[PDB]
Amino acid sequence: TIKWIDWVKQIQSIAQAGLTYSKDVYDIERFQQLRDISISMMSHYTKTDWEVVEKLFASETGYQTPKVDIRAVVFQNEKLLFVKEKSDGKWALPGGWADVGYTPTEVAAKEVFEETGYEVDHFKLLAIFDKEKHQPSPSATHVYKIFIGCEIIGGEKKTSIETEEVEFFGENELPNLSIARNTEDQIKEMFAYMKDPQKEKLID
Amino acid sequence: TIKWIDWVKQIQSIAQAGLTYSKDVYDIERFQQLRDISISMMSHYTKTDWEVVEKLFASETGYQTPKVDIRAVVFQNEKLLFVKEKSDGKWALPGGWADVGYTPTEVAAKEVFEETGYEVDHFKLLAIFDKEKHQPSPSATHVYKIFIGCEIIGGEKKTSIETEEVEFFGENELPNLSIARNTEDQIKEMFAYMKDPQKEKLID
Ligand SMILES: [Gd+3]
Ligand SMILES: [Gd+3]
Ligand SMILES: [Gd+3]
Repeated sequence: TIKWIDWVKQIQSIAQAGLTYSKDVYDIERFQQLRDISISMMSHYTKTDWEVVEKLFASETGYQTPKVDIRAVVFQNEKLLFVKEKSDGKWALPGGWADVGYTPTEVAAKEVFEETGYEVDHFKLLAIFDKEKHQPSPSATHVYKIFIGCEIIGGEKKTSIETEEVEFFGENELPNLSIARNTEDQIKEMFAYMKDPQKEKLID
Repeated sequence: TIKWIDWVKQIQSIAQAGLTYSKDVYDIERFQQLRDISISMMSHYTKTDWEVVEKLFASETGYQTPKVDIRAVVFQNEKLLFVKEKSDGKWALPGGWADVGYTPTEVAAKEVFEETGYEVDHFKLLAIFDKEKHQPSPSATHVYKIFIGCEIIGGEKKTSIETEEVEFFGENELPNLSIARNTEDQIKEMFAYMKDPQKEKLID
């Protein structure tokens, strides 16, 4: 069983919350002890160095919420824009982690420019999917995925020698998907939005 | 040797002291959470250890994104559901930070219930606002604010311990708004979603 992952995540989150909001020196202290126990459990049951765990799992200030992933949904002539990335050799919509300081649409703009060379605007909110519901894997965190539609208003598509790396793909010729970044049904949903742009915008 | 046993004992031992001693309702709610979980972990078989999940942190870098706030938009008879927390005697839609382990709609449901006693369903994605763009509050915290409409289907009007008053207000009679949790303009746009259910979703 790996139910423990969720329990430990909950414990740390509540300890993190306590440390942010408690104003009582003795309870703040209790929360801190509680945070350290959670690091120790995590460190032991993943076989990961304590300080590494503290960094990656318990170094955040303020209340703990899921993290934000942005995916940009760009159509040219009925085909959807994908990028293949280093690790997988598998294809994903342009996007990534949402940066502090940047609005959801700004992250979408930056990631499209960076990953594809295209310049985008006229943004549409299309869906928010829960990562843990749609592409589950044992994970220390929890991820919300915002899909934002964009129109190409400029720039130009990246070029790549000997490797295909940025293409548009049609509904019946989808490439090998990076499931962690987008599931098949998530992609399908964007085509359903394509064929009927006024439909229910999905939220998990 | 099975190390999870004594870690869970400490968690309960500490959370037990926490809820015996603390006179802060928020801290109390946190320690009761921690007591529940430890109990839920205790009830498992005490001779079995947890599956080790190595490389749980192999993929992750500790990357930080903006936090997530969820606001529920609930209309009864053309009036919008507001909640008054004590601190400042000010009014906000049911909502709050999203928690690890919950989908966005699960958050909205959970906070409506806790704060008001109502059961909601029939979720509809309305808007994602960037917090820094609408209600700059001197803290450093970057927050994405998801507005999710939904409908009462059951429950009971129940005033909790964190909440002084639960009331619905029409567009021309808005209470003194907690600007931090919701601006007057965001409230206005929510009313425009009611008038026109095909209004374009706002996204910063
Ligand atoms: Gd990327
Ligand atoms: Gd509460
Ligand atoms: Gd609240």
